[PDB]
Amino acid sequence: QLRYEKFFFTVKMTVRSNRPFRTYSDVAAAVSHWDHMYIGMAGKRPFYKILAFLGSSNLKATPAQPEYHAHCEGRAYLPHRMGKTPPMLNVPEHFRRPFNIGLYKGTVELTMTIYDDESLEAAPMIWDHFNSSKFSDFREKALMFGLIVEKKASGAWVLDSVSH
Repeated sequence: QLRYEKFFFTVKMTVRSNRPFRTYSDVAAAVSHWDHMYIGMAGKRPFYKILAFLGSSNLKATPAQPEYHAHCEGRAYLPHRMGKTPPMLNVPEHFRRPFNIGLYKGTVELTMTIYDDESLEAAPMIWDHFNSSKFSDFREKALMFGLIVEKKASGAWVLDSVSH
């Protein structure tokens, strides 16, 4: 049941916090609120989770109240075992929710797009966009977003399933 979904993706993220996050763990805890009362395309949720995770890894504090931004775009393959994925249309969805994780509270705003790519031309593995994927603990970080990843034979991470 192992598959490789090829897709185009765009993720625009803005995180607003009362104070600067001290660790990536804080950033992940906040960004993972993006799909609280989720009403987006069910079939796309696993992928959006990945994109939110990716965006969170590339958030940068706006030059010179703290605000963070990330914008990531491209094509990639995703190895997973969630079964055949329903067709994915190029229809942008928006997710704007609040978060309160202790010392930090604010909001996360994500506009994402993901739709099937048939280009059949060389496309990198989504995981390769994650610098943190080169370590075994990438597992723990992915789980912060409700993602269960595992590395099969010959390395390479595979999205086994969503935790919920």
